[PDB]
Amino acid sequence: NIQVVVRCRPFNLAERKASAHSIVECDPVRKEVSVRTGGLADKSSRKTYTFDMVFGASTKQIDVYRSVVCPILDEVIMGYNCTIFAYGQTGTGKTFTMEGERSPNEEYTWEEDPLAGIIPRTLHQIFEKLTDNGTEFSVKVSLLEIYNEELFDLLNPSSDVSERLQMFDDPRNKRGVIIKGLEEITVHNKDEVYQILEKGAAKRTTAATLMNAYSSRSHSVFSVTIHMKETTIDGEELVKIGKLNLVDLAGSENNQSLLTLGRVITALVERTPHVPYRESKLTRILQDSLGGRTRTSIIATISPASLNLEETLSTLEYAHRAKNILNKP
Amino acid sequence: KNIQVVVRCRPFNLAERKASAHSIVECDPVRKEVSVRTGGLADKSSRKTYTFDMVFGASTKQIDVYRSVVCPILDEVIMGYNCTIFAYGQTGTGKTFTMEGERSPNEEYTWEEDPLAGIIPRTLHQIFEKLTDNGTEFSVKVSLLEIYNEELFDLLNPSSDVSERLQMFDDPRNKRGVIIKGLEEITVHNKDEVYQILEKGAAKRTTAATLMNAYSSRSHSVFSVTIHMKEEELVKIGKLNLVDLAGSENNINQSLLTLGRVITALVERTPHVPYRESKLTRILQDSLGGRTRTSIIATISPASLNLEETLSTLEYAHRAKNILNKPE
Amino acid sequence: KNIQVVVRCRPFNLAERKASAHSIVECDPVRKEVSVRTGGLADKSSRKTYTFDMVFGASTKQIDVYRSVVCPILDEVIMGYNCTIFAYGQTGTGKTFTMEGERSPNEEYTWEEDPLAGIIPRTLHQIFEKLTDNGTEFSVKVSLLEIYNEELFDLLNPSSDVSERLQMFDDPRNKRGVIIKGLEEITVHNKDEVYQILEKGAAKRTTAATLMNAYSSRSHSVFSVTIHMKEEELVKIGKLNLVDLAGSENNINQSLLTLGRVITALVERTPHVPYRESKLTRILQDSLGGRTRTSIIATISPASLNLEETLSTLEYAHRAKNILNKPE
Ligand SMILES: N[C@@H](CSC(c1ccccc1)(c1ccccc1)c1ccc(Cl)cc1)C(=O)O
Ligand SMILES: N[C@@H](CSC(c1ccccc1)(c1ccccc1)c1ccc(Cl)cc1)C(=O)O
Ligand SMILES: N[C@@H](CSC(c1ccccc1)(c1ccccc1)c1ccc(Cl)cc1)C(=O)O
Ligand SMILES: Nc1ncnc2c1ncn2[C@@H]1O[C@H](COP(=O)(O)OP(=O)(O)O)[C@@H](O)[C@H]1O
Ligand SMILES: Nc1ncnc2c1ncn2[C@@H]1O[C@H](COP(=O)(O)OP(=O)(O)O)[C@@H](O)[C@H]1O
Ligand SMILES: Nc1ncnc2c1ncn2[C@@H]1O[C@H](COP(=O)(O)OP(=O)(O)O)[C@@H](O)[C@H]1O
Ligand SMILES: [Cl-]
Ligand SMILES: [Mg+2]
Ligand SMILES: [Mg+2]
Ligand SMILES: [Mg+2]
Repeated sequence: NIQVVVRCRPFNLAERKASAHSIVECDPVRKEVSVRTGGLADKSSRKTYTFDMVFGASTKQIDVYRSVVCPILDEVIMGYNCTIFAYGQTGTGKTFTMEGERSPNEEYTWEEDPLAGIIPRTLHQIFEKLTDNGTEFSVKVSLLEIYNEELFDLLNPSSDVSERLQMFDDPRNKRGVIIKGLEEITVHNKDEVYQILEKGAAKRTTAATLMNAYSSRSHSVFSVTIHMKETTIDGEELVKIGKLNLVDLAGSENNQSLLTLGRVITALVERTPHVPYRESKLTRILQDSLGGRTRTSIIATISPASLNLEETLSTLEYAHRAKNILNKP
Repeated sequence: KNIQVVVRCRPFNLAERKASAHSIVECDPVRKEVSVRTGGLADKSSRKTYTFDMVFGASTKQIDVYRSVVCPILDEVIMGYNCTIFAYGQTGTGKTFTMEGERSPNEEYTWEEDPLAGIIPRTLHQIFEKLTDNGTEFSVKVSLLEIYNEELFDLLNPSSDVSERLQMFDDPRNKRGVIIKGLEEITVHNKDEVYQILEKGAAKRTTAATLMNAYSSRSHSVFSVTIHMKEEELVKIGKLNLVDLAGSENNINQSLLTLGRVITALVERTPHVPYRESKLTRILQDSLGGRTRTSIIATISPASLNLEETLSTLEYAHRAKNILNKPE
Repeated sequence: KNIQVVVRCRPFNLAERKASAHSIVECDPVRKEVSVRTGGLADKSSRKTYTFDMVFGASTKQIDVYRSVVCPILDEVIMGYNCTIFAYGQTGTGKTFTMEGERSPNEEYTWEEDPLAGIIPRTLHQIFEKLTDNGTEFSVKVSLLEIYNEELFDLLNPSSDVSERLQMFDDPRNKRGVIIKGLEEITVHNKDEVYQILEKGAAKRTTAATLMNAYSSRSHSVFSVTIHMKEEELVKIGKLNLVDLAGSENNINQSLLTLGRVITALVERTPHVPYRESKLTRILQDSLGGRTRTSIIATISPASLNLEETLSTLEYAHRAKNILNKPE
């Protein structure tokens, strides 16, 4: 049982300028995406899909947060391991969703910013919810990228983003791995968040000038780990450990990690006995927070442009295979 | 009746001038011959020479091409046959210049008196000149589609988004023909309607290029003009296709590739000819071994840099002389 | 002999410092070792260490490279051996800088005293300096060709179009040699004639880059100096080839491709070395297993980003030390 949602972005300047026509109709209430498929030859042809949620070009970042993350974030707190992926063609709002943007000329606080995506929102809520819940807790973040199956550490104290991590099988866990060299930062409070996210962005900006099409060919794994203490009446300590992975996948257009994931998601769906985690860096990193027993969701991002027809259809067929709902009448 | 093939060599462009280019191409209009100098610094004497139905050297103007090639063909179209002219050769050699032409800067001339105007505008002008006089009742429909990455686009459509796609089907009426579903055919009521249409055409293409990669040199351009003629009651229907191919130096090359294969099958006389394997060859099926009369303008550059492509375009053009058609 | 192999590491460039690059390369001139840190953030102790005939760190200047590598080689050329020095490495690591160098801006220095002059300019100076002294009668001729996409171009040709191609034939009076048909070999009567000749070759090369895709990173440069010494009463001939290979990371790459297969076969004493399968390996047949005496300058960047390509340059160069030539 994996959750699959779809988010159509609005038109960019390039599209308005080319007088783009839309071919995507999103029905929030019916949980349906509708695609106009016959160009000039057949005006009536439609292909329709159903998801667990459908957000239009209108959907505000917070609506996405509230609908997708909270119920998931709850499970993380109950001490489980969860992943949310953003998926789709380059240019369709994966990075906008997973992490959002800064409104120009410091105009709201980072946490007030209406353009902020899932990552910065999630961090804000983790403290909010746990500072006032009462118990003792710590919060650790990591951020790494995968490019041509090599691993980079965006939060590392090393000034050269190009120093590469390594990955080993975790002996204390048969579903886990150890990322040798991975920096994890203790986030002591709400007020430590931004500077961390800023240093991470600065490194990524550098990564992109060093390697070709770094932005679209790379996977971002942002990871939060929450540690939750409680003592018993006679002094013994019961730890809960929660783990959320926020994953900004490489662009889907037509990459070992990307195809491999697809097959892992299939193997989980139609329940074929061997699921091929080992095959890619990304599915090995992720394995531990996949399999069921832990909530997984997928935000599929599409474009509304006519130009992006095939790409959009392809995204949708991919999402549909991840979870197959029949259409209502 | 054999495809006629002509060769047109353009003059050097500024970039060639600036790089001090040597010509390696000699045209002899009167013997109808092109001779290419193939041996660089190594062998100053070796040449490859070819004979064609006509050869146009560097200093050939737009009007010369019109009078030698297009006039005789438009008269055949006016007598109710079908004809096709296509431009073949390397990027930058003047396929577009020959097929469409250019507007001289500063509006120095009227569109129909512009000496840079190419075959499509001259032809439209002459369909009108020639038929208003002769006195018959007639109409003229035009269409314009581009093939890019095996997808069909409609330059003249009223739709504002160039990317809306056409579809292609077998004609149940004509065993070699196709139906292009959704293709706007514009009725041209007269000469003074011509320009605006072409200009909307141009602007739509300009948008296509900003949307799609290497659109200009990777796409094929199919311009069609249907003439209905009335003259008890006797009607003739003439059709003329003006095609402007992808750059010959070249999914993405499928129509060019299939064109080549279709041509070889026709010249070697292989029993089965793969027209169906590309959108371009399905559209041209009647021009290539069917009953349309066909002419090819093979364009070439005179520069030494372009030697291998020049040879390639000449060999390819020369063998296409061997294809037999058979009008009405 | 064995092919001599030396390594040159360049300093950081502007982009590397902007990016805050760390070094992963430590050169030890005394031990003749190059040591690369391969563990990144994961593993601080892993290294890969290679011993060469000579190693030049980031602070090495053109003159140091010249005294240690070329002076000895030119001494041998003067006693009439054949010699080859070629530069191998990823794009941007300093092949051209080593073989040719650059001119300092604003005419601050005579070409003879330019601290940035590479091997080619300094050899030509030194050749006259040495022989003007001995008073033995001598002549010097030069030539400079480039290979791109398996085509040959002559940068010293009097022909104004750099794209007129050369061709290549077996040498009838040498089993391992070729003759380049059309190659301008220029007699250099005195040091005062050297600079204008380089200037012209450079300008012809500037034009070539504007005419062909990635011409500078995909082409091989072959500069050849021939020295005739009238001495007994005999002619002694010394040949020096200075070769600047295309980027290692790379018909477009046929010559690099065959260069690798030729090297592999020389290391595994394989029956038939495919010298004929590219223009380059045919030009270099003597220098690769033949009677010519060969040095390879492997060029590398110090930056962590370039780890994979640096190692591969080092593996590739290192193995070429096993190969042996038998000089004159
Ligand atoms: N899409 C932007 C990030 S915006 C953003 C950021 C941008 C510039 C300076 C500091 C932070 C950001 C946007 C809104 C609220 C908080 C953070 C951010 C959010 C999450 C993460 Cl992983 C890293 C950075 C980019 O990658 O260029
Ligand atoms: N060949 C140019 C357009 S020139 C041209 C044109 C250009 C700009 C505005 C209006 C017309 C043109 C040039 C000379 C005489 C008539 C038309 C034209 C000719 C044939 C056709 Cl299919 C479309 C346009 C292009 O590829 O964009
Ligand atoms: N990297 C430069 C060459 S530098 C150089 C040169 C540069 C510009 C004008 C004239 C010469 C050069 C540098 C220092 C001393 C003499 C020559 C040079 C050296 C060898 C040869 Cl084949 C040709 C030219 C280029 O090829 O563009
Ligand atoms: N829902 C949305 N609303 C407004 N702008 C969006 C939306 N989704 C994407 N964008 C814009 O489109 C551009 C590309 O989006 P991006 O997040 O880079 O997509 P991807 O990560 O898939 O490349 C960004 O500059 C962003 O502002
Ligand atoms: N016969 C010719 N006379 C003058 N200019 C020409 C001729 N043929 C081509 N040109 C010029 O060369 C350029 C390339 O021609 P073009 O028609 O665009 O080549 P292609 O369409 O085959 O890529 C244009 O700028 C055009 O003006
Ligand atoms: N040893 C060196 N010392 C100083 N600068 C260098 C050195 N080697 C290379 N460079 C610089 O690196 C740049 C690229 O060098 P180049 O010789 O063009 O590389 P390649 O020919 O291997 O592609 C040049 O602009 C040059 O100034
Ligand atoms: Cl021009
Ligand atoms: Mg992105
Ligand atoms: Mg064109
Ligand atoms: Mg170079």
